[PDB]
Amino acid sequence: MKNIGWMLRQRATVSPRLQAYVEPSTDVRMTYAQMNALANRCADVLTALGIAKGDRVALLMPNSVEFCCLFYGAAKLGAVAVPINTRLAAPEVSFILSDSGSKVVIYGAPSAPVIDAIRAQADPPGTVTDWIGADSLAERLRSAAADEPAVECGGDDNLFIMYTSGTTGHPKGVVHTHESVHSAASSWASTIDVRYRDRLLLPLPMFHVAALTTVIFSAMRGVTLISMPQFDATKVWSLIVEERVCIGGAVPAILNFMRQVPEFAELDAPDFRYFITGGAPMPEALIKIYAAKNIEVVQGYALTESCGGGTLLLSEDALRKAGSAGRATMFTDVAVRGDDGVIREHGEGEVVIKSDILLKEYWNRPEATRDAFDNGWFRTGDIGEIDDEGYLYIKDRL
Ligand SMILES: CCCCCCCCCCC[C@@H](O)NS(=O)(=O)OC[C@H]1O[C@@H](n2cnc3c(N)ncnc32)[C@H](O)[C@@H]1O
Repeated sequence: MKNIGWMLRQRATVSPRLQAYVEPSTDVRMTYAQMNALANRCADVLTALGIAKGDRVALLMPNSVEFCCLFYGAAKLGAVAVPINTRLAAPEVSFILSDSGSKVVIYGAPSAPVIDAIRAQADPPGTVTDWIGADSLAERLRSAAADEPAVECGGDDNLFIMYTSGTTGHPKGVVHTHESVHSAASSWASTIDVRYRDRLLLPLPMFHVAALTTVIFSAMRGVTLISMPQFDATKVWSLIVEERVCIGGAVPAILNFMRQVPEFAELDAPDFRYFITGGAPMPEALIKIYAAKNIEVVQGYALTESCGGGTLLLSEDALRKAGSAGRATMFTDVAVRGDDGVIREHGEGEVVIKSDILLKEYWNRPEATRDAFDNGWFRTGDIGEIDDEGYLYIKDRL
């Protein structure tokens, strides 16, 4: 069986001295050997905190090496990580904590006021036994052992619970296993043009499924993650050039706001090849602007339930199929479910997905889980059309 945590170790075996995590703003630089060593300390810390295989560990903190190492460490233990959106208010964070039955919460200094509010409320999440802030994590990690854990786990064992974007009415925990995450990161590494030793810019919050899949897929391919904790458009370009970024993740808005700053006018980053985007189509204009600087753009379509995987639109078809979500990526099949309940490869209907990247279930939501599955196919709830060329077009929501 595959184990996301073991994979980090294996990467540290293959490329021990390869730069794995680069964070300028904080001057935090680490090789894969060091990152894997930090995860082991993280695993030791969690164990002493009473975390056992299956147990949930909440992570409320800014992007950081600690975040990645904590879930990687959790992965080696068979524990389940619950990364939480840091823009969330106390009552919502509290909801996620009790719904997930998290027993340990690791939080950053910026989230202290949120953790304090929850702890002062009437009826705080009963399952939480420890609230570990930045200071305590530092203290604990310092006396932590760096030994490699020895726990047979992985495969279909839970690894993460990602709660569906804020609200739409039904906030649910999306549970992914080592296999579904492995398959997703595998899908990405096999679909987009990623290369060993490439340097990739991650400006997205690490609680986001796409971002999570990015740090994991980076370890799998042996990519140097370039971290920009809090996106800042006044520094993003110099980071791209000074750190010799080859690939960058972003949303259409960011890119449109980025080709505006002064630094853009005469940008000269030889190493930078393309941006990956999703969540909204890319305006033919915004594309051409970037095509100008010889910068390519790949656009994808995915959900939390698909672990950030799904369809993708290669640059070459950006204008030819502008307004399209692309085609199915490696290791994943996409089609449409009619009103007759019949699934077809072409035509309009509800976009359905069949791949190993799919969630195991909705955390403690039996009915929702069974209603999202139809003979192996996951119903996205999105209406769309697939043309004879096999390109997907996202319409309204079912
Ligand atoms: C192999 C590499 C794959 C790279 C995939 C990058 C995906 C970036 C977006 C991730 C979205 C994922 O996080 N799910 S979600 O919780 O954010 O929301 C999912 C919903 O967002 C919408 N929705 C996502 N992408 C789109 C879209 N490209 N075009 C119209 N709509 C969309 C659609 O309603 C979908 O059901």
